[PDB]
Amino acid sequence: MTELFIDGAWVDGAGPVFASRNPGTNERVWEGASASADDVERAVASARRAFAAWSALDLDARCTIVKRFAALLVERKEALATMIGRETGKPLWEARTEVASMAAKVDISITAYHERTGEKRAPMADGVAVLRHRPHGVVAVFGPYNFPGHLPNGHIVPALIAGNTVVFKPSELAPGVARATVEIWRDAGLPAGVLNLVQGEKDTGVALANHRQIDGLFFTGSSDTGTLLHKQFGGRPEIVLALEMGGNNPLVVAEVEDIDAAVHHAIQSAFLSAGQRCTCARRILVPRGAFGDRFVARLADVASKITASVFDADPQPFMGAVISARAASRLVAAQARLVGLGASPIIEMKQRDPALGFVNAAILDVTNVRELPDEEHFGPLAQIVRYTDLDDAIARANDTAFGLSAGLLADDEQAWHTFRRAIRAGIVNWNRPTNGASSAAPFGGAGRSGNHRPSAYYAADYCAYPMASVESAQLQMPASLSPGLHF
Amino acid sequence: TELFIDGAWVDGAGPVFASRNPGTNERVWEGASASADDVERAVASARRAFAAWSALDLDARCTIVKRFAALLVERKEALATMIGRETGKPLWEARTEVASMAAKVDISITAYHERTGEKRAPMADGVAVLRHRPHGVVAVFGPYNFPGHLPNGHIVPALIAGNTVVFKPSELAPGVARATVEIWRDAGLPAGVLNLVQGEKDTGVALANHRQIDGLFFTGSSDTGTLLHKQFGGRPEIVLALEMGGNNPLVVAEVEDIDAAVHHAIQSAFLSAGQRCTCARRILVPRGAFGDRFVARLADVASKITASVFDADPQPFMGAVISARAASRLVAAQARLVGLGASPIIEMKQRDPALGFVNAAILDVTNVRELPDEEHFGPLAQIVRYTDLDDAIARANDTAFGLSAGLLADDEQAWHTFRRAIRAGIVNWNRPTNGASSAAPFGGAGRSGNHRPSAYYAADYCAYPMASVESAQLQMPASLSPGLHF
Ligand SMILES: [Ca+2]
Ligand SMILES: [Ca+2]
Ligand SMILES: [Cl-]
Ligand SMILES: [Cl-]
Repeated sequence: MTELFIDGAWVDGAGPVFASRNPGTNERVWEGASASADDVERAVASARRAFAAWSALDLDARCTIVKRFAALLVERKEALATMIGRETGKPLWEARTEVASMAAKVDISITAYHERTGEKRAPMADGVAVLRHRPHGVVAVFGPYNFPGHLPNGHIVPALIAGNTVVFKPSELAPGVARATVEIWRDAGLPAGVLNLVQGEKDTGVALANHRQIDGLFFTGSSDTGTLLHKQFGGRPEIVLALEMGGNNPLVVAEVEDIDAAVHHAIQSAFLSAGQRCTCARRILVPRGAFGDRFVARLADVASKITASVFDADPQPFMGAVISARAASRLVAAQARLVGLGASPIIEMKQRDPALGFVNAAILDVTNVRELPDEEHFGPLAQIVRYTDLDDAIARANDTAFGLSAGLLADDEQAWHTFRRAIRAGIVNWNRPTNGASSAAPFGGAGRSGNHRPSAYYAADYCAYPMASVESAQLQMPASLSPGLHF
Repeated sequence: TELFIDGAWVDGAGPVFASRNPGTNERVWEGASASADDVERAVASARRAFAAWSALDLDARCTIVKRFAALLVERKEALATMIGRETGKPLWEARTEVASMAAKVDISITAYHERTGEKRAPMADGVAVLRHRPHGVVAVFGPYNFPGHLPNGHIVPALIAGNTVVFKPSELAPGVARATVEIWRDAGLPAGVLNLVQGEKDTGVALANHRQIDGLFFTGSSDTGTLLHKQFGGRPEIVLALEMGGNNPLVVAEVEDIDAAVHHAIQSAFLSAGQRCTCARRILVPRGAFGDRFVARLADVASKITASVFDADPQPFMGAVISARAASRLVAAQARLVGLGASPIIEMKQRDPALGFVNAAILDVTNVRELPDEEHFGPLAQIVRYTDLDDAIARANDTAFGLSAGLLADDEQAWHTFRRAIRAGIVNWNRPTNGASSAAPFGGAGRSGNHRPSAYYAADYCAYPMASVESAQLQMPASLSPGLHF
């Protein structure tokens, strides 16, 4: 079928055909022609044409549309959740929560727009000071596979509210989800050209990123890809880049009474979404000694009972297959590399079937690795690091160029204050999973995890620029003139 | 001893340089610059001081910056005098630059609380907490046009947030920077929190290439800022704030009060001898009788503008430009444009080849087929004659820059059309283009910035948000996610 959405219509792409496969069954989910360079040109040209009339609308007219989109997401939740499940492996129970996050994004983004990029007037001596915020123009949005609905929506909704038009390039691993999402935008009444969908693989991505008529590029993906993008835009400060990248996130465990609650939060942190959330814990730092040993044993016990199954299994699994058979193979390979370097498995990762994305929830003790690779997380291979005192835990925690999330499990509030003041990261929790977050707070990694353009609540900030005016309805001479002015 | 490192004045190891009053050519400041090793020591000192400074109570940091503001007001005449001597700026105007430096403080405190404050709110599983953290050591590169106010616009908010600073001033305004740093010292800034590396190109390169700075906050030309941007490509982890120049249009439309329009045009084009970042480079004036009368009145008044030494009695409207070389460069730019078919209305001359004095000049560029899109640096105002408001708007927007713009027009409808279409960060109606509220964001679009607006929004690049969910009581949830077995 027609798979590109350009200028208000589904059109056929000119580029090579590709497919997505359900990592749990290997059944094809989506298959279609990609967007060639010319298709991308048409998509951008369409966004550019539509921008004048979209940005010229009243704010409330744009808001009415995004709110309609939210209401349709709720109505069509099960179907969209099912597509996310089928295509990416994410369990149906979790997929539903992603859709709920997509809908909830709208009202939060309207509130953020008014808070961060609103409109204000104040008297001043020679007029009225007026602050407005204006959209940049055409923005490219690059989507990921881990939250193929929620994370692109976190760029798209604030971008649209502000009055930008959009060219959306979804991950090649979640084109079906993107199609289903664009369908709902269309039914919500979004005008022709305001959102354009270019499905594709690396060539489609490269063509969009290299286009000279885009005003911004909002990216969610790996630090390696994000960094290359950043390099590619060096010397073009006029393009706004928002790069939301990955991490090497630490979870520090210290003395707690409720050891099972700590284990629970560590399990959520390491293995929710099969370890594929940007904020998942890659390193779990646990003290040497008797308490630390009890924690590891209890963590291994519960983790060994983690069920990994097809997305619509009954009973529902905690996690699904990772995004692909290829990713599962890379994780196993990553474990073998670390074992090469002296790591010792607690729960060894195995890929159940080379054709599928199933790998078990795994725990690798990396304490004896001399120079621990500082590498981005992409699956449920938890690294245990044994430490001495809290100061040692903190130094280890911070031993990374990344800085997305971090957490502390501890009853001692004083350990929290020490930890939180020393740790360098954008999302930092106490006695919660590292993947816990307020939907109404900013979300931005430090170091290589970002480019100081936090998203979520602060997405507004990169979706519009301030335009400050002094307005004087009456033109008037000043009563007294600067020296040297003779009228 | 002209470098300020770890709370003391120390000798630089780099080559000696000097600043000169562009009005008389008399030397104003002279001293040894900071070598690569000197810059290393300054950064190390800022790094040493960071932990105790960031850990200090916000109220204690604010006390010190408010004392700085109070001392600026106390010592206004001396600091204004140094700005005037060194850069040519008339004393009357230099006084106002010091006033803006002082006003920056209370506004930056308010901005910190509003944009980078602290919030707490209930959540199902604990308390959502929003804090903001400083980056660490930040390099600040100063310009010559506002050699006190524009660096202060980075330094004040950076310090409030808890960053430490290494300040590299324009080599054309080292004395102003020394005088400012002496006031910071008297304000009680702790040792190492602010460090001063005076110098020329090599000093600036060593600081910008330092791998242990966390941010670089720059005010200067688009050419230099863009080269810095390129230098950081591939290093997204470093916060760059680039406040660059413009090719700012002022559109004139039908007004009854032609003299007021001319006044605002004069202020826009010639205040600070055209060297404000927000000064009008192009004045767009309609064809026809009204526009002809405006141009005639503009030329009549502009012809009587006086440029003189900073301390002249009577005071001049404007001074020399920053250097004899910059003066020479403006007259050459005029000749280039005349070669492309421009015609002088008031021709620019350089008074004396050893001095920075040029007159307030007006050049008709309407006949230039391909008008160069270049960043402004002096009092050479370009007249462009247009047809209707849509044509003025198209021409106004015909630039890769986007710092300021203005409309002079009685009709509110013309304003509505104008402001909805113009692409710029500072856009005024019936005011000079260098009109600004001190309490508003200040950031240019296109090549005029990198979407890190300063002034009120400087707070945003001086601290990063850290968002937390805190549950002081650790607990299992109500019901477990599926597939969890305890
Ligand atoms: Ca680091
Ligand atoms: Ca432009
Ligand atoms: Cl803190
Ligand atoms: Cl507007």
